[PDB]
Amino acid sequence: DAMTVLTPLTEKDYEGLKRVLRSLQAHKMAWPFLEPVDPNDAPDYYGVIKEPMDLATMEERVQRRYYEKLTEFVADMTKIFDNCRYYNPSDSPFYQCAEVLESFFVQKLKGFKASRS
Ligand SMILES: Cn1ncc(Nc2ccc(CN)cc2)c(Cl)c1=O
Ligand SMILES: [Ca+2]
Repeated sequence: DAMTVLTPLTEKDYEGLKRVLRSLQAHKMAWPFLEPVDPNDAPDYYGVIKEPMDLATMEERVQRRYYEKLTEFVADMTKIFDNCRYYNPSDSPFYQCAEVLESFFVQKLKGFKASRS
């Protein structure tokens, strides 16, 4: 909505962002996304995926107050899942993790936006 696009993230907001990030990191199906993709696990991953992203990179950015608006936090998180569904076929375990964990992220994001008032 309006707040998501326009309102700068505060320290109070960042407590909520850390909580969302921690809940995804704790999720059983987040295991493929905790750390940057290992090129030795994924042939030509870094020649195919132009903007890699992972939850540890996101954790560093949250710690550093990298994000000015919620939209940018959402865009990084969306990269994790969109990258995975582009690189992997739809029957891959990685792809299935992206489906589950994105739906979880959307639930938690909705709770974050509601409590932002
Ligand atoms: C193509 N590809 N390859 C790997 C991967 N995640 C991952 C993370 C940790 C381990 C254990 N080292 C193994 C796999 C993802 Cl998400 C992906 O899209
Ligand atoms: Ca995308």
